[PDB]
Amino acid sequence: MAAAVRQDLAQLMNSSGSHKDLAGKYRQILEKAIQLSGAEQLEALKAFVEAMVNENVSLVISRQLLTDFCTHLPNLPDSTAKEIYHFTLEKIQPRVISFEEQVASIRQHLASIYEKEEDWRNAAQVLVGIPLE
Repeated sequence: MAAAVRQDLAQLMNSSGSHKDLAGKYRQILEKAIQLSGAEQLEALKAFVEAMVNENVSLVISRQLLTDFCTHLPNLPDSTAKEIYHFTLEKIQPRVISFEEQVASIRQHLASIYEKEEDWRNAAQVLVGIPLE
């Protein structure tokens, strides 16, 4: 069902309702993305992340749901968590000045999946990228 995710996210990109009307609808598609299974889940989340970083989707919507997105990936296995995390860190890279609270929390969960699987190199290199000071 990875064809009604790009459909529903597209129409809400330009609406005429308040933040409660739109942020409530967008988080309902996060349900449609996470509930998928196999290799069909893997592309529906990529549709969700590109819509948030989009310039046609407001900044009040982008910092609200990428917070909820970052805590829905500790649920999934280490094969899908690491796949989707690296997708979220190079679509937020074009505008890394805006979502630094997301870039901080996303890169921390990524370094834990690395170290777990005997990766003592790339876990560190991701924490270097976190713009602390």
